[PDB]
Amino acid sequence: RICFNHQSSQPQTTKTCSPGESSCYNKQWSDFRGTIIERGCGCPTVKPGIKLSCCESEVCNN
Repeated sequence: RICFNHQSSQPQTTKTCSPGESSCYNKQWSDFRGTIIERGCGCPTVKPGIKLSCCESEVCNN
């Protein structure tokens, strides 16, 4: 599995996930700084007030 791992609108970067990892994630939240979009490997645990979208296909978390 290969996922995008860049933040919000910075230039696109990818990451090779560790063996057996099948998902990619896209997290989104706002803080005092702005609207943040985090991307990477896996499907992390759902935490209050943060939007989480998980997908299982190559570079699916744009």
